[PDB]
Amino acid sequence: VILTQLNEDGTTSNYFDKRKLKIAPRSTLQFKVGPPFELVRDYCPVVESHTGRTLDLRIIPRIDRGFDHIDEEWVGYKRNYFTLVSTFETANCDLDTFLKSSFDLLVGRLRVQYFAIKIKAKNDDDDTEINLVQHTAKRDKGPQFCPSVCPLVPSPLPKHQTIREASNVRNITKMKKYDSTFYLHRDHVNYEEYGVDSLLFSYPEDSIQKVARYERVQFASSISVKKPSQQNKHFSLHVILGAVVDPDGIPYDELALKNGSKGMFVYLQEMKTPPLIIRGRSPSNYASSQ
DNA sequence: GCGACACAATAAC
DNA sequence: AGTTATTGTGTCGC
Repeated sequence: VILTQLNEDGTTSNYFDKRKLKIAPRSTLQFKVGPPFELVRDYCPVVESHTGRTLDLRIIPRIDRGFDHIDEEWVGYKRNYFTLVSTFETANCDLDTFLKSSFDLLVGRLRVQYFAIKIKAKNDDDDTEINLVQHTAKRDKGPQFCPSVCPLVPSPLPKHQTIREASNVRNITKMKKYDSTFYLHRDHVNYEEYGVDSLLFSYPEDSIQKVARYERVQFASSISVKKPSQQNKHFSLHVILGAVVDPDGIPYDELALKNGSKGMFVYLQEMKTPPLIIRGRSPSNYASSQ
């Protein structure tokens, strides 16, 4: 009924089929590590301004809620939240040096303003994009939005337990204790240590995330989860690391920039999950039906 | 099959 | 040692 796997940090992931077993909404059993991600490809090279050294980049993503491993499939529920977190790392550059440096795209050099992550959902069989929606904790009593592009600086990915612990914090004292895990406050650095051209100072806002945390995410309510044959559709979640540049023939999305003008999110690397099954609202997907 | 509202279990405090 | 928050899901009604 419950299959248990040990996570990297010693917590457990407890996989169960909601067709057979109903567990409380806030049970720790709802938190579990989802499918592993795989490299799709690398795109535009990034080099340091003077040294010319190529920046080695790696997305570090994890799903922490919403997916179960059931008979060799990864299964989510349309009605329910998932959590997808990601950082990135730069194997050949420590953070403190990285923030003081400047970087160009090798396309022919475009200056990188900042690094960012976005997520997408796709039909894994035909590459069609599928809309994602997010809620606040207030859900229907608050706004709905689509996942946004998240400026980030490189950081290790927090342990599964840390994401759990930080999922619904309001208390100021606890917020302070997790602050350094999730944010860099540029307004707190010594500005005298940085050149005008430094990467840190081309980030759009003073509060800079170290971790992209997409919580309370769902596939759009209008998604069809079955093919016409009644076979399950296969979906995939994608994480894309990009460099944002000033647009003043390679893969990129347009981006509503800080100063209002046109911006360019130039793809650097992309990872995705293996195929995912999503169970719809049908009564037969729930243990209540039995 | 979807938007909306309802209920209720365990976290958060 | 209480109250309020969050979220899986039951149900309504079109």
